Amino acid sequence: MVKQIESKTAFQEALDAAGDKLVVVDFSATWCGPCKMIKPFFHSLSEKYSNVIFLEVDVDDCQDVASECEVKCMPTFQFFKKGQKVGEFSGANKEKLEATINELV
Amino acid sequence: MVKQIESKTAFQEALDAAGDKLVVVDFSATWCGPCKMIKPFFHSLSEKYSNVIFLEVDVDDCQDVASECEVKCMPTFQFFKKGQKVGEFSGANKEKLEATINELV
Repeated sequence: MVKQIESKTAFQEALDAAGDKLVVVDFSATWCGPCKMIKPFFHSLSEKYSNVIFLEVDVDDCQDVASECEVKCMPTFQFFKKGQKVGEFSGANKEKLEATINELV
Repeated sequence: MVKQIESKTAFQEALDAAGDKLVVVDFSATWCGPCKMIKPFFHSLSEKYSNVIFLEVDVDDCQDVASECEVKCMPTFQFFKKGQKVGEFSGANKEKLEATINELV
């Protein structure tokens, strides 16, 4: 379902264990009200799509991974296929989230 | 110079002590590399303009004030005149920062 990332090691290895699957990462934070509003739809998507991997990084716990991926706005969704970043956008837009997933799967 | 805000009380009272002056607030965070890149220009502006008040809120310490002002991206600058928010933008753009200050002074 949604995998909670708590280190750079786990981020790196999960992208390595994903194989050829799409990985969608949600960069969220506690003070972000839109990030709270979209957490249930984010979790529903992981159950709807079994062949996509869904990760969550709270920028406050993983400030290193947050600076590396150059997160600007809350929430940000970055999309990875074989360790290459293939997409990214900011904002809690549910249609575009699922729309981009269906584009990169 | 740049006043460090560490509570909702200090945010509220500084906007109250500003009187009729412009207050520019910098919503920053530790993991934000652009927020680091623009901190010296932010501090230079407080010395250049003695008749404007310059505040800094780190969103990680003041998560309440951060949710209330509905901060989305790092950094955000919100502009206040007599407690009314008169402007806001996101991004570490130095010309627009100073350009908006000269517009609302």
